[PDB]
Amino acid sequence: GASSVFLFPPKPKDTLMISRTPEVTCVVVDVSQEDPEVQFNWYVDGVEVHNAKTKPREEQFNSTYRVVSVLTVLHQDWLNGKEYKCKVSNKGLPSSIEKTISKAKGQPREPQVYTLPPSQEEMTKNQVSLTCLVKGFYPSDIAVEWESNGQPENNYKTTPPVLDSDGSFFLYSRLTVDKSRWQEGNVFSCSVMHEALHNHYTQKSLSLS
Amino acid sequence: ASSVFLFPPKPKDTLMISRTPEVTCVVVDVSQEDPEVQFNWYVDGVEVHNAKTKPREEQFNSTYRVVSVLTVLHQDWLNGKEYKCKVSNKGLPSSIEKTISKAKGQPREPQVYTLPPSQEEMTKNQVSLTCLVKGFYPSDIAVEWESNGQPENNYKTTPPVLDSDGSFFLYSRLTVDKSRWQEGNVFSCSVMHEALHNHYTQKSLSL
Ligand SMILES: *[C@@H]1O[C@H](CO[C@@H]2O[C@@H](C)[C@@H](O)[C@@H](O)[C@@H]2O)[C@@H](O[C@@H]2O[C@H](CO)[C@@H](O[C@@H]3O[C@H](CO[C@H]4O[C@H](CO)[C@@H](O)[C@H](O)[C@@H]4O[C@@H]4O[C@H](CO)[C@@H](O[C@@H]5O[C@H](CO)[C@H](O)[C@H](O)[C@H]5O)[C@H](O)[C@H]4NC(C)=O)[C@@H](O)[C@H](O[C@H]4O[C@H](CO)[C@@H](O)[C@H](O)[C@@H]4O[C@@H]4O[C@H](CO)[C@@H](O)[C@H](O)[C@H]4NC(C)=O)[C@@H]3O)[C@H](O)[C@H]2NC(C)=O)[C@H](O)[C@H]1NC(C)=O
Ligand SMILES: *[C@@H]1O[C@H](CO[C@@H]2O[C@@H](C)[C@@H](O)[C@@H](O)[C@@H]2O)[C@@H](O[C@@H]2O[C@H](CO)[C@@H](O[C@@H]3O[C@H](CO[C@H]4O[C@H](CO)[C@@H](O)[C@H](O)[C@@H]4O[C@@H]4O[C@H](CO)[C@@H](O[C@@H]5O[C@H](CO)[C@H](O)[C@H](O)[C@H]5O)[C@H](O)[C@H]4NC(C)=O)[C@@H](O)[C@H](O[C@H]4O[C@H](CO)[C@@H](O)[C@H](O)[C@@H]4O[C@@H]4O[C@H](CO)[C@@H](O)[C@H](O)[C@H]4NC(C)=O)[C@@H]3O)[C@H](O)[C@H]2NC(C)=O)[C@H](O)[C@H]1NC(C)=O
Repeated sequence: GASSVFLFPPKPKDTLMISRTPEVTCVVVDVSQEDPEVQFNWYVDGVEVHNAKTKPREEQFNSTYRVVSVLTVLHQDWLNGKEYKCKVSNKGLPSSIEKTISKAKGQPREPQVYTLPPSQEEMTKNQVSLTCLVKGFYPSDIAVEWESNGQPENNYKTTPPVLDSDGSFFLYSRLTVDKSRWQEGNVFSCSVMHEALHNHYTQKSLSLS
Repeated sequence: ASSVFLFPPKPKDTLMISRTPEVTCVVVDVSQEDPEVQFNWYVDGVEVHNAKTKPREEQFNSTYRVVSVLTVLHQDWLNGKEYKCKVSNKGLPSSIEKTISKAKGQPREPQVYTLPPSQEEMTKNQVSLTCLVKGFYPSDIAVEWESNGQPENNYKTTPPVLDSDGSFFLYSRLTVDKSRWQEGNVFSCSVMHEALHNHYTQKSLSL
């Protein structure tokens, strides 16, 4: 049953800051009530590690169980491309299913980050859009946030990365703000976190001309 | 089971009275010895027989693929009728059904804005012209670029992204030589969507 194990990477922001906790997550679905205990062995570059935390089976609303195992990884190990392998078995049975994941391969490329004010036509509205164009980046793992006056501005949404013709990625993030706050000269800033940035972070600010 | 896919009509087809929208049922991983793949088609549960099915074509992995196309009425798709494909093999009992319809909900008009390149990008040989399309529902949309009446090809568009208010937005990025932008050429983003007048709007961008 190999189409029922899924292995997920850490969130981009978690791998870029050593104070955060990046985790690789091995999920087993379609677990039967007649299945003996689900068991996990984890390996980093083929060497077994023992710090994973496995949660008890959780029943889903389709008469199956789901079992999750979570492994904390060393930021540097993930970014250096180490391979993470989850081996799933049932207690007292011999067979197993194995899944592997690692960061995408290829030379990392630094994102270029541009901020764009609202279209003049949008200035007629009650709220305006501030746009952050992030391009030229590789791999696609990236985090984008906005702030103003120290505080996180959370009325924003960000597109998934999109693959460009030269093999790098781009995306846009759109922050929506009251026109009054923009008209008043408030400074807004787009922060971007990516492994190929110096100190893994950059920011670009934008305010009324 | 996972080997059948059912695709919606193209955004432009449902929106132009001159075009013909259709839904497309596709079956893959069809073994060489498999009996004839058959299709039954239903519109809101009612069987229809006007579909047109194409014979099995081999793929690089030595499996086969079969395709059935059903023409749909514009109003049927736009009114939210459900299209069901039922795939089976001649003389065998099982069947696999897939259904598709337009997302339900009050349609909402796309607000379309064009943005010039960032001043910081102006130092490069090529620059980015941006078209923001937001506030639209459902997500079916077509976005194109032109200059001086003529289609431009060097652009990429993000998929529609679900916004916190339940509508969608996207961005389209047209890459042009710095010299063409500085020459004062006029660029235009065009958007087709059901909640636009004439189903079409165009916004210009120039220096
Ligand atoms: C019974 O129910 C269960 C449970 O479902 C739930 O309950 C039922 C009752 C319904 O209510 C249902 O709606 C509920 O969701 C069913 O279980 C599901 O089983 C299917 C398979 O049958 C699984 O399908 C895969 O989904 C993957 C994506 O999963 C994520 O996204 C969906 C939403 O889009 C979420 O619902 C999932 O939970 C996953 O969400 C992610 O979860 C991660 C782990 O927790 C999160 O990461 C962690 O997050 C924490 C913070 O929270 C930390 O940050 C950690 O550091 C971090 O690790 C992550 O953030 C979160 N994301 C989101 C967006 O929420 C698909 O990737 C996968 O597709 C692959 O495989 C397909 C083949 O099946 C193939 O078609 C795809 O192309 C893709 O193939 C892969 O492609 C890549 C490259 O393209 C290759 O490299 C791969 O090799 C290749 N793999 C292949 C080919 O195998 C599947 O579609 C589904 O995930 C699972 N749901 C849950 C909740 O577990 C079950 O099926 C039901 N049984 C029945 C009906 O019989
Ligand atoms: C053997 O080979 C064959 C052939 O593949 C080719 O050869 C091999 C060797 C490879 O090199 C391969 O790269 C080659 O392409 C393999 O066949 C493939 O099989 C996989 C499954 O394993 C199929 O994957 C699904 O793809 C869906 C999208 O497919 C489209 O987009 C891809 C681009 O990546 C194209 O390749 C496809 O052709 C599809 O393209 C679309 O085609 C439509 C009709 O042909 C077009 O619409 C029509 O267009 C015409 C134009 O002439 C008219 O305008 C008509 O009016 C119009 O209707 C359409 O434009 C076109 N799109 C584009 C972009 O061009 C995925 O959607 C799908 O994912 C879903 O399903 C997964 C499993 O069920 C699931 O895990 C996913 O999460 C996802 O789930 C769905 O999600 C949506 C929303 O996200 C929900 O709405 C659904 O409910 C939900 N379903 C669920 C949950 O069940 C699949 O990943 C692949 O399409 C197929 N290729 C081809 C060419 O058919 C075969 O697998 C090989 N065998 C092996 C390896 O063993």
